[PDB]
Amino acid sequence: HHHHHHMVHITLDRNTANSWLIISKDRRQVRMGDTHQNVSDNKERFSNYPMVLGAQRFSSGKMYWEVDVTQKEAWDLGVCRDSVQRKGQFSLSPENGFWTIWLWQDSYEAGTSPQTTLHIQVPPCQIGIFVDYEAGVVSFYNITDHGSLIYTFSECVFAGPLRPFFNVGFNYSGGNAAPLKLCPL
Ligand SMILES: O=C1CN(Cc2ccccc2)CC(=O)N1
Repeated sequence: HHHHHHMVHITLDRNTANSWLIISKDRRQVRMGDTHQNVSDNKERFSNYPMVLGAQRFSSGKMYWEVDVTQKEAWDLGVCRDSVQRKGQFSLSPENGFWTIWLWQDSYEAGTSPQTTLHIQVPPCQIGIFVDYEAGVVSFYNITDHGSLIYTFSECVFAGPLRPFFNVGFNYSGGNAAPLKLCPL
């Protein structure tokens, strides 16, 4: 791909984070904490899952960023509407305002409803995410495999401002403690 020149500097929004997440000082890394991280509750925080939003809101244009997923067993990545549900149980789907892919139990899937199997020969250590607002496109790229395409959501109905979306996943196994990191431009 040749989307690198639309690179944007993403930072994480503390206020949206599940209360167990630890966001680095530079707001570029996030990981699962051992316990509750001693923050007050608020209506923005994702309550049920280890999720956080980027601070940036996009309503036009083309945007690109990259995320490091090295040594994780489980995670979700993509974009979502600013108005997505924060509290309780929900599925990641375009009907609920999410355009995402994930790793879970040694398989990669796109967050369609129902979910779509992805075909990845080279497990990625870094993921590229491209959003074309006007075109209604969200695409995912395997940076470890020379930028190969993972998945394209087309005919997207964003229906609002978009925010970068992250889920570090649970760490029931003791093998998923590693952070998500926003990679430098
Ligand atoms: O990885 C974990 C975290 N988990 C707490 C938790 C629940 C809901 C949302 C965020 C955090 C408990 C557990 O058993 N392991």
